[PDB]
Amino acid sequence: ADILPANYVVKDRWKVLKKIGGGGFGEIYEAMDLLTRENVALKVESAQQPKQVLKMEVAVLKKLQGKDHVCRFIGCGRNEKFNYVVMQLQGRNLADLRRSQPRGTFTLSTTLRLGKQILESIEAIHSVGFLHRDIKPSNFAMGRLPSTYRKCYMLDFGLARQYTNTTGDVRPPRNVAGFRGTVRYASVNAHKNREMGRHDDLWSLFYMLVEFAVGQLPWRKIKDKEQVGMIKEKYEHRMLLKHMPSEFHLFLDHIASLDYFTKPDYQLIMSVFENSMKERGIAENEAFDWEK
Ligand SMILES: COC(=O)c1cc(Nc2ncnc3[nH]ccc23)ccc1Br
Repeated sequence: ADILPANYVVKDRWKVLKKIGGGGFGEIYEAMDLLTRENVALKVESAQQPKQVLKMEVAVLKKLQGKDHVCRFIGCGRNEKFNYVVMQLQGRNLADLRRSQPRGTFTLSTTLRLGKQILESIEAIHSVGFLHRDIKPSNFAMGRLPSTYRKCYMLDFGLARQYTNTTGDVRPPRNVAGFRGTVRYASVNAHKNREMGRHDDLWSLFYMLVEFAVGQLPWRKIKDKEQVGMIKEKYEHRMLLKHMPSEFHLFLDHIASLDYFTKPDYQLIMSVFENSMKERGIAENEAFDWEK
């Protein structure tokens, strides 16, 4: 059963309309804001749940206000039954949009333009001293307004972790860290139980764009964490570039050379996407595949 029934009113302000998803770490609802009249997104987690992600969600979301590709923060609170975060509601997510494609693939035009936007998201979260650690298509969605439908947003921050400390320096990595995020888009370092860094969020971006353009990843059907890790360790990553723009070699070589300590060259990755667009006559004003 759902944590919240339909028509439930959170803090005499947010009326639950329907459940829109969730799964692991909690549930997400569409709610009507009775004070603003705006349809909002409401994230709730049981107060008797062992892992409490919503405190992190709020901290990162607050830090990212003013930045592009982030939901506006509406409110938050906690009671004896559940914890909640209220934020700007968006349109369809990228995993849903990709699955709705005829061949489950996007065009290089959509792939490259989403890549630019997701990369700007990653750069922004890293700029406030946090790692995302759960970069996947279902964590990104297009806007639902006429002024936002072409903009891509980073939806969740539950598995995020501060990599900087109080003084603005990079904190020492732990000798071991428990696996965080999706199994499909996790880097080989995450599979090895190593402390995740900025480069690991760029590995997830790399895998996601290959899946966008090709429609699948070699380890698509394998659910076992260890088995996927062995495939990724053994798999010659150059093979993933077979149907990708040629500048993607530069992207793969860059991330493969990084570690926890080294700041990524975000501009190098951006130039890969920009050159892959200009060399194909791809315009920034083009329509996305779902608009076709
Ligand atoms: C893992 O994420 C999902 O599966 C999922 C997430 C959302 N999340 C959102 N959907 C729409 N607007 C949102 N704002 C903040 C979060 C959010 C909605 C539906 C699914 Br189906």
